[PDB]
Amino acid sequence: MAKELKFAEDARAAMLRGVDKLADTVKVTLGPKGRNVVLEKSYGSPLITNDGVTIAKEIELEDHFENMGAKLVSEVASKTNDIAGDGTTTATVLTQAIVREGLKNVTAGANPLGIRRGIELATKAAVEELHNISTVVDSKEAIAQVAAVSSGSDKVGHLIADAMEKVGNDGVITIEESKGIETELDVVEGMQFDRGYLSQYMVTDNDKMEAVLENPYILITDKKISNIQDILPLLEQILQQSRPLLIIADDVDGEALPTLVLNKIRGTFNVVAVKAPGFGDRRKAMLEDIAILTGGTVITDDLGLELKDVTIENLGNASKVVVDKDNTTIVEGSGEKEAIEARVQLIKNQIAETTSDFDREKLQERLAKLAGGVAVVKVGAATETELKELKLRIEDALNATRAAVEEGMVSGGGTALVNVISKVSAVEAEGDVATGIKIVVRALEEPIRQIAENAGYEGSVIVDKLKNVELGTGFNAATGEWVNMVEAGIVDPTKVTRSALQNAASVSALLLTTEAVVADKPEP
Amino acid sequence: MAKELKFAEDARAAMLRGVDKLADTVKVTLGPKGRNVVLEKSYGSPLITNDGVTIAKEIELEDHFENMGAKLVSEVASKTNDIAGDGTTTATVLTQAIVREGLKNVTAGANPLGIRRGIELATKAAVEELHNISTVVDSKEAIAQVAAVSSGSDKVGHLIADAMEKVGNDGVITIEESKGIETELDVVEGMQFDRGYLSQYMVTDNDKMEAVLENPYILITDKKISNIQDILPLLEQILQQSRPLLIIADDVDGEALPTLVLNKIRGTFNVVAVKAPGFGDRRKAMLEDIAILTGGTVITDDLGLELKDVTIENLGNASKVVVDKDNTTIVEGSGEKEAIEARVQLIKNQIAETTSDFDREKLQERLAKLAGGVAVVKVGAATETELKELKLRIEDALNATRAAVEEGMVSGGGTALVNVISKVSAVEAEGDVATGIKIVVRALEEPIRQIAENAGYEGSVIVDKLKNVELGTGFNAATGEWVNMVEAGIVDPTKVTRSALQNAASVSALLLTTEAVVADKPEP
Amino acid sequence: MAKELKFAEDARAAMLRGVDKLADTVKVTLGPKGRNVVLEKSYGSPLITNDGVTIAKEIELEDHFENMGAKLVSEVASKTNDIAGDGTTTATVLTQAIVREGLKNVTAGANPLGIRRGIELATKAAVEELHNISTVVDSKEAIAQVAAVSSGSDKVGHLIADAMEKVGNDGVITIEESKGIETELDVVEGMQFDRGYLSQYMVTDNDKMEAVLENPYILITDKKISNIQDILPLLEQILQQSRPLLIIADDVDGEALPTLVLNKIRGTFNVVAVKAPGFGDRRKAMLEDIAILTGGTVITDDLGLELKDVTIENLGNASKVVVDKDNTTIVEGSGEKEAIEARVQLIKNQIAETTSDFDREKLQERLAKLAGGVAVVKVGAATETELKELKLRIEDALNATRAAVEEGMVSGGGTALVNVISKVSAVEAEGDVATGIKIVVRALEEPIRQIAENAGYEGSVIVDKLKNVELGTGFNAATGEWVNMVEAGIVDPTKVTRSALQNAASVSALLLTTEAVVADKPEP
Repeated sequence: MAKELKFAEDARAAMLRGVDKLADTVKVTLGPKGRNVVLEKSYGSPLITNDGVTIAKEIELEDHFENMGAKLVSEVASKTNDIAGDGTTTATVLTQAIVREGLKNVTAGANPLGIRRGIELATKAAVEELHNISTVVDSKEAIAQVAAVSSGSDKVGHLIADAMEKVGNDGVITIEESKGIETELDVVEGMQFDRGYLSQYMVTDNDKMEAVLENPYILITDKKISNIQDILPLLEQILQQSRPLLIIADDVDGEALPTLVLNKIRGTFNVVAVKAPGFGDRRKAMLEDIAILTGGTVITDDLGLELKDVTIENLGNASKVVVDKDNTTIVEGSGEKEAIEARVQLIKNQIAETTSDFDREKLQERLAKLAGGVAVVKVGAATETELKELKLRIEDALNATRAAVEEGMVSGGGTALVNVISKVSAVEAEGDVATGIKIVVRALEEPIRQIAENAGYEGSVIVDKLKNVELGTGFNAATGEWVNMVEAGIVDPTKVTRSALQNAASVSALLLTTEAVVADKPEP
Repeated sequence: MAKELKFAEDARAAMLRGVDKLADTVKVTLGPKGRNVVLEKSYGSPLITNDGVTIAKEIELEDHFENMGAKLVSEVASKTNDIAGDGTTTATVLTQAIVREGLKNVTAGANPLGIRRGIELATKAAVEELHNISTVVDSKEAIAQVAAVSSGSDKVGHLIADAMEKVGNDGVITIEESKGIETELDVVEGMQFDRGYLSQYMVTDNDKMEAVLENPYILITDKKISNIQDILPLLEQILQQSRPLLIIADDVDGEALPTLVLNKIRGTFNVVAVKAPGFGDRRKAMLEDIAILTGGTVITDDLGLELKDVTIENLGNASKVVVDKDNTTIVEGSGEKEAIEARVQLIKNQIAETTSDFDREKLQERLAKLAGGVAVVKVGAATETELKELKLRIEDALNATRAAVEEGMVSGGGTALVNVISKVSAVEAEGDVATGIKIVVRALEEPIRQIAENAGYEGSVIVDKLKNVELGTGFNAATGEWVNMVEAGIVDPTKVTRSALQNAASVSALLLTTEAVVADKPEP
Repeated sequence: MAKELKFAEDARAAMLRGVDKLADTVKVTLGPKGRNVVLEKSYGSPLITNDGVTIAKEIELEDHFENMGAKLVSEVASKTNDIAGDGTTTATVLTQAIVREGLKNVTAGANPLGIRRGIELATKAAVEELHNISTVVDSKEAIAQVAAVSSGSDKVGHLIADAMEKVGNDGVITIEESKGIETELDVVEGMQFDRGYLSQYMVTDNDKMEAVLENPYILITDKKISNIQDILPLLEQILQQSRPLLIIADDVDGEALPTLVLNKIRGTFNVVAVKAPGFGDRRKAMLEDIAILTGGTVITDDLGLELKDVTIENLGNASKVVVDKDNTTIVEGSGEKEAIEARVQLIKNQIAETTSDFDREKLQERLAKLAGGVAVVKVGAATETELKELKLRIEDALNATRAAVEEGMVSGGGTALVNVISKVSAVEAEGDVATGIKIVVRALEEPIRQIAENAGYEGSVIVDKLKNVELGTGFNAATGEWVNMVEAGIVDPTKVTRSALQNAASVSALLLTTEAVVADKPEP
């Protein structure tokens, strides 16, 4: 339909207006003393919240180009909200500041390519400095402490520590609702592999986006399922059994996939299909591993098994299966322990025999995935409200604990961002590169200044005082006192800050170089 | 509907406005330092890209005459984007420049026929000069290097070199996804002939526009298939076998073609029908060759075989068949090797016996197609993302390698275009012919000047300096340094540049002679 | 619905505005150096062409009166485009000039009836002069030369010459596509009669408007077919045979005609019904002749044959049947040669015996149709594109050859039109008759002046110089040199020019006498 071709600064002017609208709507919630924002709802009472990501999601502007800006910044925050729950806001603030100042500089010449180069150099230096100064969190006590912060109650610290120790750093930890009143930790045989659902229609938990199956049947095959006729007898058998079905195949497409989607939507079948992990000869390796764990059989042409000949017996079984957008987790497979042990010993022998470091690494991955098991946290509480609150509290606690385990811990409240200003200013450059360096140097003060302003303190005073205090001492927005953030517990994961900075810098660089904007004309 | 007939100059003014809008949207992406353009999408996040052809495709203007200009220039770029991926942009820039300056000159008299004559003469001289100065690429090492540039990784160079040698210059090379982690080259018995699909509805790969069939049945016949009843028993047999079907007939039309199209759309039948290559007595020659290669039988009235009497046995078989818009490729035919060898020997005897150079050439074409085989590149990589990236990287690398093989290699970055300015200026003409010669001379500087401007350098300075430096030395837009393009690897295929220039000149000549524009009046 | 009655001059003013719009859109393509015009299309790329008839067909104006003038002039061009392909444009230019100058003269008095009388007298004198000065084309060598001009390649000249000698001047010549690479001429037994199809729905070749049947069944009967039930058994028999059916009857109407039209549209039956040539006892004469030539039997009440009793055996057969809007052609009838010879001898005896010159002429027509046969030109070429181009080239070459054979050859490029100016000016008249004579004298210069202007030369200078040069020497628009058009090959058929002049004069006379225009009021 009719386009609204626009070039030069006016396109960028509209881009900036949209980004400014979104930033003014979002940034007011930044910091512990953030203020609350009211969002409209079609039905029921309106929702009042200070959660940044929800507000950013709800934003949609009438002006097409401002809508472009809003959607762009929202997609930036999308890459970051996955870890923790605060990295989806700092990125927006940094993007707004960088875009505004860069546009102002570009208006007066200042070849945009030099600005982008300087921004990239400053961001790289800042990331290097952040990885330089950090409290490495690797001790068991520190890991338990981080599991005991955020919400983390107190027991979650020890629970996460023990589960982590039992399954390792990369071991799978699962959270369940115990029917009792006590929260318990269990380690069972399970499999998680990086294969999400083929479609969102078969998601069981819309809020968690995850697909949850309880005591499901598991279909294991290396073949491609493009025809629904190949599985109709098995579908009828499972419908007779009235149990959920998990499908692990090379690919499910064609007419079978829409048919299964329609059946799931209508509730006829509680079926989930995911792609088979691994490729080539490797795929059959952990296909056989899954078959051993679940007690099922891999349906492959090598064994002479056909899809139409698959019965209930050949299907794998497990207590619970969780499928997210990218990974599928199996809990308490029904296969024999001795067979799993024999497979583990075979993989160990292969590792001791293989000479390729790549093949050894793949076999080690299979061995660790098979032998580490799955940590199960059966949360128990007196009331369903208490159980749900504890579940939510444990979820983000585990996420933050893992994030701290991988990268580390740094000063919270944006203090880390200012602490790296000196190193960025130390970067040597000339011309537009130096201009972009100064741009980033100025913009890096935005989070702390905004947090100070939201609490009513003067931002500039806070920035100036922070630039002249000892490293590790920042500003406590809650109390207005200058204390040790590490001692005061105002700590943020290194990964969150660095990811927000990287995303904001990259997207600001992309936007600053935009020259022509193509958008649909509003319909009269 | 109602028309809005418009004549004289302001019609050309509207055409120029449309072309200017399209060029201002496209040309900003020209060159290595091209800037990004944002395109709106109906669903999902907007796409940001610097790919010229996609942006040109997405452009649609509300003004009918400006829409006319946009569609014209887009159809021009259509004839050029087939080879490489950059010739679809320079053509637009040259077209805009020529049209603008020619319109300005025509406004002051300057009989347009003389302008068209001068433009054609200048373009012919420029093409001759481009064919004159060129680094001929025929050595195996140079071919491997050209296959090792663009993306070309490094292994693709040797892989393309070896397949290029094994199948010859015109030999068919195919790219496949190996299930393993290594990319391998294979030469098998195959057949590619210039016969595309009869319709776009049975296209299996929409992105590649190609029709892909895996282990399909092949129907070989010289008869015309206008009735679906003639093939219903065979259709039912193949549906029972649930395999793809390839139809090679003189012509499939009437009611059978829409029926097959509907069946393919509904997914009932994976059938593709193409015309039989060759005509007269010749057609049966490669028909029999295809039957021998695939193990099938040609259904012809000479042999007493009827379409309704065709069984599964008489059908040809192959591992894979690829059908593009214009050609159909057969991979790993199931016919006997000895029969193919006997056919090859028969064709060789015919060649040694035939006295007509035309008939000898046709027999040589058949012999080369039968004996050269098909090069199969089974791409292997660790991940599907890696496999797809490698596949895409190999595709354009092969295309550019072939383009360099046929024509040659010249200086990239538009340096070749400036290098031929002197020869064009040396062409003698008078009056409007000389005016058109000057028009082309002035316009030939547009690509390099635009590239310099996109990188922030002054275009006029770069043009003037380039006109006075030694041949083979140009401007590196990436670094801003005057180096050897051949040594620095800034090289472009001769075919791309010459095709872009020819298309731009022809279309500009057609547009400059326009006198009256008939357009659909907008509905109030 | 509602009318918008308008009288007096503004009605004529709108007539003139519409005619001027159409003329300004068309005339720019006149002459060898014509400029191109852009036409909109609903789907696909817009079509750019300089073909006048297509552009005139595509024009449709919003103003009801201007659409009035456009439709009128288009219907004028309709009567002229049949012969050659250029007479559809000169007529429009002449009409525009005459209408404009006549309207201006009528505005100042000048009783329109006198203007019409003067226009008719001038046109009659011009036609007489054109028939006076002309190069009569009757020699075989000249006929071959004219067959060797236009496109005419070179072989088409001799081919058309030999076919024309073999079949005579009025003999039927047919063009076919040979499966080989060589074009061949064949003379076979055939039949063409002035009876077109009963409706356009059974037209097989939409582009050529002709109905083409290959090896069809021929129904020959003198009865009137108004009931579809009379032919249902034969229809079922032919459907079993799956062959085309040709129906030759007195008249096909009632319910049978819509039923056959629906069957042909649905593709159930490839049936074409045409009226029987001749009337009274004469109709049965060439009905029996067709039966003899095709081997069929005439279904008539005299023989006691009923329509429901017609079998496949009684149907005539031929290799090919071509049915245009006005004539039906039969190729290679299956009847016995001896029976045809006996019929020919009977007709010759009747001719030698008949005493009525009218009856003798009719019998001679039958004899010539039976004995002259049909020339078949089997065009052969290497590629289908070459075959189609050669077919199109032969078509117009044959048309122009016939046109020159009947009338003759005169100077092309409008030189003949100026060459007759003196004779028209020599016509004596007074008052408005003399005014119309001057009108035609002035308007006759329009084509040459327009052609000169399109090539950039001053029209008035060309006209003045042409009026003072020797007869037979005109202006070559391609080169701008005054050469002998006959020697230079710039020759146009006499029939085309005279027909264009007659049509333009007649329609201009009709329009100049208009006083009231009733038009449909635009819907608000």
